[PDB]
Amino acid sequence: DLHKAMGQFFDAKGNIALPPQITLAGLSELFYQSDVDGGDRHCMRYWDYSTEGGVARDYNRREINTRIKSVAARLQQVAQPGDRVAILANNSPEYLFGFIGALYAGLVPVPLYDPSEPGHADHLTAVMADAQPAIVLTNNASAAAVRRFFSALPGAQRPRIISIDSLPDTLAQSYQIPTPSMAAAAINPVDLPAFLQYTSGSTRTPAGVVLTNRSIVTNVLQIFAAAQLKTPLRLVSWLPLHHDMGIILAVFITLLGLEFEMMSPRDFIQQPKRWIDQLDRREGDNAVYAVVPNFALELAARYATPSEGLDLSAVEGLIIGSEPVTEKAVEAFAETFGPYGLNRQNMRPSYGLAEASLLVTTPQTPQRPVISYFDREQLAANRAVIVDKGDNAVALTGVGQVVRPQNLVIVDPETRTEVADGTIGELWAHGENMAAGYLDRPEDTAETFHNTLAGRLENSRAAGVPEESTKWMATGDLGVIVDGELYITGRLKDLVIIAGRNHYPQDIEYTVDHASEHIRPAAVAAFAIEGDAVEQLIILAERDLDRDPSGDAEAIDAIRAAVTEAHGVVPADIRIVAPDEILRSSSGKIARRVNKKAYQESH
Ligand SMILES: Nc1ncnc2c1ncn2[C@@H]1O[C@H](COP(=O)(O)OP(=O)(O)NP(=O)(O)O)[C@@H](O)[C@H]1O
Ligand SMILES: CCCCCCCCCCCCCC(=O)O
Ligand SMILES: [Mg+2]
Repeated sequence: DLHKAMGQFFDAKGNIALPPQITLAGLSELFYQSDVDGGDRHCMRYWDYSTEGGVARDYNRREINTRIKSVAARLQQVAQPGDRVAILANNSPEYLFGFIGALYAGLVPVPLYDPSEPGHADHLTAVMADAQPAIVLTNNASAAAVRRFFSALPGAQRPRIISIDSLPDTLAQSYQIPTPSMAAAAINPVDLPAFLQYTSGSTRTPAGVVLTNRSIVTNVLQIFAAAQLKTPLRLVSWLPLHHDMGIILAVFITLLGLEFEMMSPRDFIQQPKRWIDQLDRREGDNAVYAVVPNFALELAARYATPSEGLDLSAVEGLIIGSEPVTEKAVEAFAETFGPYGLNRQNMRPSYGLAEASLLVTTPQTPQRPVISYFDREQLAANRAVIVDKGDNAVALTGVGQVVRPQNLVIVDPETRTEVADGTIGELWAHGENMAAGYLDRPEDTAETFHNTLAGRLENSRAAGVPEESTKWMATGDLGVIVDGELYITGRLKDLVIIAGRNHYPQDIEYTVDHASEHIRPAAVAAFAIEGDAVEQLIILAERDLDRDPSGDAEAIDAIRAAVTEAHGVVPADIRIVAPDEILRSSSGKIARRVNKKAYQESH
């Protein structure tokens, strides 16, 4: 019984109490051992699309557990609890067996990517120099790429490379449960590092978010209690496992023994119908869940055209997040798939970040998905005033409520004081899901994780937190709470501020998209760069798939006029490029800061 199992850690007041000895792996094994009679239950289906039709690999409860313990036992022949180990593989069952197997051995995994995928050499080099793992877990498909990545080092300095699907299951029988130290010094197991999450999309040197057993276990409990899950369920995901959103979701589902169906982002992008087909109702189905970034809604709405017989009525939650969720994308999806059983009320925009482990807010009322319209001028002055659709209005999507126990406060970053609901500020979070810091980065850790709330409102969203706490996490994200609902406006650092007015890229990007059918839907990056004595607005946009460069001139003129009229700024530059030329993350989403850097290095 899952719901009781997860409730054992809550108290009457809704507070979480974790025993000092609990770890992520200990929780996983506790649930597995309680799942008497569950060993033969189907738990994971992996789609290999080396061929176009694809071949499924299936694993039941027992097989997953055995693979995990085989990995752990092998690690215990060559390493100690606390050692770091990089995971360098494509999305695959081995990726998960390696990550969780490291946890079982008390090692600290570092989820990374297949190094043969382009665009990671600098990143991987920096991560390896930062975390310095002596061991790499990989699979047979990726092992050559891994061996080559390290071929410029002295052989004696290369990490040991372990290919998980070369390990026999006879290893599992020698796995040993790590025992806690008795010392004096001793950090409790629950407070030890669980894994290191290096995020992507930034041009700066990678920083390792240190997630502890406490961090993750707390967020797993917060997620479970807030998501109002219908069990049993299956979760469909193609998210990259080296992304915060991908790996925690897969681990959440695996630790609870629920059903998980996985492919790689490239499989979705090349044939989005594969994803819609996976959400289609199957005979055994009870509840189906999915988690995607915003752009995927537009891609599927256009390119996963539905057939007679498609039945999406089993989809109980379509979580959308990791980037601004747009009205345009939500409605295109709802309109395309609503006639085939997709309940619009089950679209659930949500917000989080690695520094909070995974999830900060998600809809916890029936009022979702929320779309609200705000006066653009007031918004540019940090005030949210609800207006009627389509009269100088900015459409923003509600991402729900904080997942307790946890506080979410809107804070003036200049004065570090709470602001009233309806006032735009920086989101600050407080709770035991927060990460411990950035690995070996004391000042960056202090800036992001060790903030003090200098002042609060009479009715404070910080209620329950000691007034002197120095543990507020400043997200770097701007937003506002209106009528109890959180809205994300943009990243603080990437605000477009021109002549004393704040402009939000997502707002500008809608104007650009809407300004001409020459532009590929949702394929716009708007950002500011420093000019002579002011900030310049730069706009990059791909022309749609069927369009010729001869239409660029017209689209540019139309984009310029539309943006000037709606926002009162004449773009300094409007560049139109070919489809897929705008740089994107491994998940497929536009990587704005990476594009901005590339533009500056071309001037
Ligand atoms: N629903 C959302 N709406 C708008 N933005 C979101 C949403 N969900 C996540 N984000 C943004 O994604 C961020 C969290 O992404 P994360 O996976 O932690 O790495 P990252 O911030 O993109 N890269 P880095 O600069 O290295 O930290 C938040 O801080 C938001 O900026
Ligand atoms: C069974 C599925 C329910 C799980 C819902 C929690 C997932 C929410 C994802 C939030 C994404 C933002 C994280 C990020 O961008 O780093
Ligand atoms: Mg960040």
